[PDB]
Amino acid sequence: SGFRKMAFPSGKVEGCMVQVTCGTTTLNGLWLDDVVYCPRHVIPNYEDLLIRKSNHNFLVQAGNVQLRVIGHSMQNCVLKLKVDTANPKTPKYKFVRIQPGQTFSVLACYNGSPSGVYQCAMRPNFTIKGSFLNGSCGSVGFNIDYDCVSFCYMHHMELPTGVHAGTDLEGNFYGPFVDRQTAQAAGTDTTITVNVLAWLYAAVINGDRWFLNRFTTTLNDFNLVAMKYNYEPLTQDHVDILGPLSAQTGIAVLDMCASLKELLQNGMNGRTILGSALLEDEFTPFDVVRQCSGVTF
Amino acid sequence: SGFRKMAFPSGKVEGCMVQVTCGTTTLNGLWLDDVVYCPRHVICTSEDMLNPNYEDLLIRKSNHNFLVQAGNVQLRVIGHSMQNCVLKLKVDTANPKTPKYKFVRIQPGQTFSVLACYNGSPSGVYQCAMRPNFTIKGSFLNGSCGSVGFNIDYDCVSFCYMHHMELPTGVHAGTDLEGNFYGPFVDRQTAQAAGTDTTITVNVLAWLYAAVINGDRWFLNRFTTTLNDFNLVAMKYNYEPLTQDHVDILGPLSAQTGIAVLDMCASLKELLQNGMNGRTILGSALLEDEFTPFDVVRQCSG
Ligand SMILES: O=C1N(c2cncc3ccc(F)cc23)CC[C@]12COc1ccc(Cl)cc12
Ligand SMILES: O=C1N(c2cncc3ccc(F)cc23)CC[C@]12COc1ccc(Cl)cc12
Ligand SMILES: [Cl-]
Repeated sequence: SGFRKMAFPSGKVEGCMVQVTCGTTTLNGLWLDDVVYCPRHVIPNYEDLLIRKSNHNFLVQAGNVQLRVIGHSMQNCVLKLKVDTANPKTPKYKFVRIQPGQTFSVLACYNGSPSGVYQCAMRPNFTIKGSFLNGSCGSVGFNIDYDCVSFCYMHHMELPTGVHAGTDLEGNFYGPFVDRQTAQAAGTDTTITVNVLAWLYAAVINGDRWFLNRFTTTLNDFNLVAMKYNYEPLTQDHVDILGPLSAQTGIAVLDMCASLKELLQNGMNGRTILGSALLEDEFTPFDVVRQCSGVTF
Repeated sequence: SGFRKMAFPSGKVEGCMVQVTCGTTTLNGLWLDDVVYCPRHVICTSEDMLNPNYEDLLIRKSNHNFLVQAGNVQLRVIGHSMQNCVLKLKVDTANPKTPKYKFVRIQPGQTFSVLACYNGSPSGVYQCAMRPNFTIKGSFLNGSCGSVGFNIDYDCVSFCYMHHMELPTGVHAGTDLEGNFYGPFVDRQTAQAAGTDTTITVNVLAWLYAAVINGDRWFLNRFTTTLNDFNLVAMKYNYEPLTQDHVDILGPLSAQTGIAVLDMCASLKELLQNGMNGRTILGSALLEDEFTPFDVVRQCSG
């Protein structure tokens, strides 16, 4: 029993974190095989700024060992520093681009040293509600499937509302953001509906049923309600994905939608669900199944 | 900016997790140097659990009855001893991945990271607090026994908790790494229950200071309170008493934000009376009590 915001074990990623210094800027790098990946803002016309740099300008430190940079190239908003030594701790890995609503673990780092790990979600507005200070750039987001680390995020900046923006590991930004000091803002955010439903199923599995009702709804009627409360539309794919949780608890997906509609129109009336007075949207259907079954890595 | 429930990076602990099997029971062990630490109830059957005589059950076992697996390698048990509710299995190989470590016993209100494990394999990491009633609100299934709680301030791992059992309300009970239980619990299947729980007042105040540091002041008021008037009100909402130690501990956060501890206590009193009126504090509609004054200073900007 119990339901916590749980991150993946971070050890496979900890063994990849390095410190990257160029001039007065120090940030984090990800060392995989013989390449260190980091935000290109560590060095704007980035091609013009990069051509003026030599390999020895990039100081890379892995623990108490200085790695030697033997090459450098830019891919979108990520800088790839070729080093002479392959990381002996390189895990089995892939670079994957995630979709809004998907969750991942963040290993927050400062000076190439990991300080904490937390779980978060890519918001529908492409920002992440992270916890980062100056020096955290280059910190990464990931998931683990069996023994393979799927790197999905690299931290680049903080927006004026305190939320965060970054790229995939191929340097493509999530969201309409750019890596430069200019007027940028997070767009209006929405709630991840499929994730709220997954969390309601987790609450039922853990013994909370007060919000259940005898009613059902249609996808069309539910989506009219979701639009009114700034909730993302629910698709037939989302309904299909919630199939296993619907079969386990005996509550059809549109039956849980009628519970959610009632919660949106009436509130919680002083009650809580899994220790929360707000509807939680940062657990996917897969996260719920994984935590309620104890999958290991 | 931002404020998350943050766990310590788990790698140093992942390299210590092993699987311990005795008869039909399999659970997790912590391998440090040449010793594997695990709950002593690994020697029990489900029947034995009502009134187990651990000394009598242990004397009947030999070293080869304990199967210890570290990854795909079987370790050899060369000795065994019991210390309180923990079993210490001496092995013939020291863990080459043993980090710098200490065993620390924590007090209620302290936080720690839990590396939840099944069959000696880590499945996830989350942040917990030792509740005032000595239980933890964890997330554990059958097979999670032997999973550990820890803190990693600097490069040293301080092991503070080892998971032993789930109580009927879904909360969890365990020991320090010397095998002493937190609270009045026993590693027996007798009728046991968590006592009435209370809110960790010093942690709620720390979290209100975190909200002020992050730019939120809506909840502040023009009032102050004596410590005794604060405690008389707070006890009516099942909040733990605030002591002069707690007031002293909140000194640095008070100096940084310019809000006196007793002035923040007055704001807490008003929040308990009024509720949040549709507002949130650091993305939460409830008053959060699982961040210590030390956690706030560590995570927040100076
Ligand atoms: O947002 C930024 N940074 C921060 C990142 N994460 C949390 C931060 C928290 C506070 C802070 F002051 C800065 C933070 C540091 C660099 C910087 C400042 O200006 C930039 C412009 C463009 C780009 Cl790509 C990056 C940045
Ligand atoms: O609570 C217990 N266990 C569980 C632990 N953590 C989450 C569990 C979740 C579910 C579950 F069914 C068991 C869990 C497994 C062993 C067991 C069953 O009875 C006991 C009595 C005394 C002691 Cl010391 C231990 C136990
Ligand atoms: Cl303590």
